[PDB]
Amino acid sequence: IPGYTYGETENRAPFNLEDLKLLKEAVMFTAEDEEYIQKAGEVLEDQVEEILDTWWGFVGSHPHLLYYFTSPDGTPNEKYLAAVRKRFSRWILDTSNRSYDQAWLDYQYEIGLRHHRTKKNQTDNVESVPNIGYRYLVAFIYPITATMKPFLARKGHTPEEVEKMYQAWFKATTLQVALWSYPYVKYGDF
Amino acid sequence: IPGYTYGETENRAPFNLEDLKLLKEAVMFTAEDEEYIQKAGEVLEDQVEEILDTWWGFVGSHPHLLYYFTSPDGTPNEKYLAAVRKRFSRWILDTSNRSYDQAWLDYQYEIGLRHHRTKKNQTDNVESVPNIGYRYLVAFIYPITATMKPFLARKGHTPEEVEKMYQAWFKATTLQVALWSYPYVKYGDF
Ligand code: HEM
Ligand code: HEM
Repeated sequence: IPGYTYGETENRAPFNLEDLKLLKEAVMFTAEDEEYIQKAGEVLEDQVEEILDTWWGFVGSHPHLLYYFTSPDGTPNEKYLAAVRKRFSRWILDTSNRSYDQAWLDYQYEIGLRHHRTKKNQTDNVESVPNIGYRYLVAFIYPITATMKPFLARKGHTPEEVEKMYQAWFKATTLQVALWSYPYVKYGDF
Repeated sequence: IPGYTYGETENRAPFNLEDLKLLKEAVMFTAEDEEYIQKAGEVLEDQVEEILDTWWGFVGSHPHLLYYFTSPDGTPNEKYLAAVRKRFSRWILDTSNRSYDQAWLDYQYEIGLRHHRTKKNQTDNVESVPNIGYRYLVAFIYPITATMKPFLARKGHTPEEVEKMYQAWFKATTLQVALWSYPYVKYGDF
């Protein structure tokens, strides 16, 4: 999966493992979500594609958001989308799967720098808009959560377990955006 | 309510009313939440204090978060807390109440600058830590949402209406943090 370089980013993350523990805490994330994030894997596992299709009907629907995949000529760069949709999809599983260790942190850095201007458009060697305004990375916490939910309601679990999955998911999407802001914030204020 | 200066901040917000409309959109916020945020008012209205008590048992519980109300001598500045807890509480209603107009935006700026170093500790003329790391303002989206919820389940409404209230609430807490990041982000990346 091209550009997907979890493990080998190898520039080193400006946040550490105490930083994470304390952010887990800000976000109410325990070991009790640890289990229940994993269980959302074996659930959302086989539906990834149908998920992407509901995702991309949100993005594709909104010109000022589709904006962010566009070539200078103001059309969607179709190469830029097929590529991301591969890595984004590996996100979903990674999230449910990787233990949140040093490696993990270094990609949470990576993935944030890719949204930023620092590394945007460089993974897929494409020419598009130079920065995604952080304001939207915060906003997508809502639609990355809400819309995952109907899909947790599926693989035949007890609605309580669905809640616990939902919530974990909400907690980890937030955690992630939270970290992503690193390259965005004025040095010293993160 | 001292320092509470909604309406008269009177420095002018670097985001506008198109910016808001488009962020509403990123956050799935429609006129259908408009109603249902209001209805959460007449619900959460009488329980504000019991809410603050569940809030402050989260904050009070966590030294690295209580951190942010502390005097230099590393104790909680009790004046700094009683004061904020008044304005924070006016937040809850404001949120349910104010139409999201120009005025509103200018306080969403205000309230973000107060978290920042730009205006932190100046409202209540107190001496405490100079900046709250943005990373935590993103993290508190989770606990500002989740924990509001049991309180929506109260004033005797049909669980569907409770969901619609919850969700609206989740959407508006996010919207707000999203904007708050303005003074935090490197000029040009918001
Ligand atoms: C919580 C919010 C978001 C999440 C969880 C998320 C998740 C992801 C992931 C996992 C990737 C692939 C990164 C990689 O594997 O290398 C990605 C890429 C991308 N997403 Fe996001 N994303 C979010 C916000 C946004 C927003 C708000 C937009 C605006 C349209 C956006 C547009 C893009 C773009 C342009 C890329 C490719 C960046 C590049 O490498 O040039 N994303 N996202
Ligand atoms: C979604 C997250 C948050 C929300 C919704 C929120 C809401 C509020 C509101 C409404 C106020 C009063 C502002 C005013 O009326 O002037 C306030 C003040 C304050 N909160 Fe937050 N807040 C959040 C994050 C945080 C975090 C993560 C901390 C860390 C402990 C924190 C600590 C404080 C402090 C120190 C003040 C007073 C700032 C000053 O004027 O010096 N807040 N918050």
